[PDB]
Amino acid sequence: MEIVIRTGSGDVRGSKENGIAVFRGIPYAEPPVGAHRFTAPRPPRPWDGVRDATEFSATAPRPPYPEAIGALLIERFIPGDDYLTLNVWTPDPNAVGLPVMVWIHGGAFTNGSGSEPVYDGAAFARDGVVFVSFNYRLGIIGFADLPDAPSNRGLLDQIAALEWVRDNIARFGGDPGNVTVFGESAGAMSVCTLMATPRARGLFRRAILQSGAGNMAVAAEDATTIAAVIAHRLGVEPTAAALAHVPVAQLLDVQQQVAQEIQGAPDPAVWGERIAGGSVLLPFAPVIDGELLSQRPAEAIAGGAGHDVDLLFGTTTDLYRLFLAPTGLLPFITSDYVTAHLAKSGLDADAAKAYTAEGRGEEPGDILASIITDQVFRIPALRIAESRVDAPARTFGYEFAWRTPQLDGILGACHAVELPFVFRTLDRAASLVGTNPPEELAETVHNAWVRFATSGDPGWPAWNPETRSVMRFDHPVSEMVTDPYPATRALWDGVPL
Ligand SMILES: O=C(OCCO)c1ccc(C(=O)OCCO)cc1
Repeated sequence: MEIVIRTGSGDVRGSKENGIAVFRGIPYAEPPVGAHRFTAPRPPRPWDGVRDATEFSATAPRPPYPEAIGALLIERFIPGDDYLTLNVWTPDPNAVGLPVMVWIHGGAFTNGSGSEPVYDGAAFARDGVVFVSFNYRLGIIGFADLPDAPSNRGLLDQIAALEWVRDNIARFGGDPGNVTVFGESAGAMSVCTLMATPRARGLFRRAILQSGAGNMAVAAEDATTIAAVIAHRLGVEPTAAALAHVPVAQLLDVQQQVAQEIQGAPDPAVWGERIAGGSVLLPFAPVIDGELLSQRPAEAIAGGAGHDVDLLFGTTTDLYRLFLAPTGLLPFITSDYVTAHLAKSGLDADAAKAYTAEGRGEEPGDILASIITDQVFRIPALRIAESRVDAPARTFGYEFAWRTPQLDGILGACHAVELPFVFRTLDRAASLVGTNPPEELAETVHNAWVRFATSGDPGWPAWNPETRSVMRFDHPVSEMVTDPYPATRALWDGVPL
């Protein structure tokens, strides 16, 4: 059972059970406590002897998901301060040059962890892939911009963990030259951010963007506003020097309140006109700080960032229904609301018709959901694929179309449902995908992910702007499709950002 591997910071003890060596809670950065909430991740103190790497470590401080989301997306909080840790699954640490997959969890930069059961790496290890997951700093601590703190610590954490992988994964049987980094949404947007970040150079050879693209950044001045509001509500200065002492429950509380206010209609008196106008999608997304992130990841990618990196990208067909549907309130959304929403992107009311004509929404709420799926995920994802037309690296796309049965099927192929199929952790995600999700689909998606990590090819035709081909994952039939939803797609050609 017990298996001991040398890391850069000293020896770790995992456990091999059934030809899988599992290491949990390998620290890649010192506990980011107090002032170190907001410092660059520090190499862990290089211990002598054997540190236990058998239990998942603490996870980053996060608020609960909203009641709606949270019933579907059941997080596993692990208390503690020492959460800048990573987990490795390998079939054999003595293996030569196994594909390494580094998982960057999503959760809108405020939630999630590497260690959520659904992100279990065993299924990747069983297929000859070294799997790495890890926690990175979230929310205020991870990403709120402060004048006296390096920006985007959660991003610096991701780099640190990817650098850990670079420096250590060979001792867990992995090829540091064959690292596929992958993430869901905020994790995928992170990947996009990393492609745009000098400090991530060469840290991954391939990327799987699962329902996340290069549009999730906060302008510096909006991050400054967010930090200021956070601070005013904490009765302290908008500085790391101040926030280093706020009890995390009060950080999270104010953080949570910022998240909801930005998710809703932000008061312009509180937030300024930009943020009230919607300049901020996610308020704790990486800040365009100028150094780590000189520009929005989409523009960097449009200019060739990550073009040397093989890309498997995709979205869930009904992604945003996760956020609009599970409270039973989709039917109350109105056409004029969709029209006003369309108008924010300079689209006329009748753009909604294209959604209806393409099976993407009978009622306004259905359309809004699809519109938002397009605006924040599918079109940004496609803009990345389009930017890579001349990239030396390969681009493959997918659409996760399997509709979850939960809540009478109201969710469709909503956000996150592809996670347990990717990880073959379907029995850990029944709150989201129900009790009897098709395991064949899990095998299919997972093997494609394994194939992509292994060779840069998921096993289906490459995505190009000619045919815009993607693997439409569903059950019983996952089959290639071409240029899915072209009319709604063509709606966004001139839409800013
Ligand atoms: O809709 C989103 O942002 C637009 C704001 O209006 C959104 C972004 C990221 C995530 C995420 O990281 O989900 C992964 C959960 O495992 C979820 C939702």
